[PDB]
Amino acid sequence: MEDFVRQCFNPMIVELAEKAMKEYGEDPKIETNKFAAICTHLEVCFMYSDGGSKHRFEIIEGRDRIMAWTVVNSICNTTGVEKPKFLPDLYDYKENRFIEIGVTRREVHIYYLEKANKIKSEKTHIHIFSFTGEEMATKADYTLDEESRARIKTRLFTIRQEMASRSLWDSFRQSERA
Ligand SMILES: Cc1cn([C@H]2C[C@H](O)[C@@H](COP(=O)(O)O)O2)c(=O)[nH]c1=O
Ligand SMILES: [Mn+2]
Ligand SMILES: [Mn+2]
Repeated sequence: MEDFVRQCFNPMIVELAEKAMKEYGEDPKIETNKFAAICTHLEVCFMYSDGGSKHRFEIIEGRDRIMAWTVVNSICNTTGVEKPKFLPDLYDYKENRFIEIGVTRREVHIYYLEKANKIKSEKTHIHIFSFTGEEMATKADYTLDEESRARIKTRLFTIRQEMASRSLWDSFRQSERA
């Protein structure tokens, strides 16, 4: 699994993921499924941000904490949007709302409710993806065009397929907890 991550994700993504885990006191070489989940999530976030107009999205995930909240607070101050309690993943300039992205090894609906329950904030939009082609977004508003979405969904299947061809999928798939 460690070798899989290092081969399938780019070095920038792998460095951010390694850093995030170490910040929690976890070793990417040991909690290898979490390493892969974090990389996959980061990758999805970057793809989503590249999926509309140039400049449509501000990326929040992947920034250090200080720069993250600088972006968030600056956005809230300039748009008067409500200040979220937790850092979201992106801001959508066109819709004027924060986005929370989830990638799940379980099922799209359960993860959606878990995110909803954490968020509280009425405004932050939630969009969940799975590795089996499903998606789920607040008020069935999927934000991006279906071709952008299809590229994310396809990339996640392609990850799943690679993990399975290395016999990594079964363990990965059962590693996410409520
Ligand atoms: C906020 C947070 C996320 N994560 C992981 C869970 C997900 O795989 C990934 C992204 O989280 P997010 O979906 O809340 O943006 O980071 C942690 O391990 N610890 C944390 O404190
Ligand atoms: Mn995040
Ligand atoms: Mn997220």
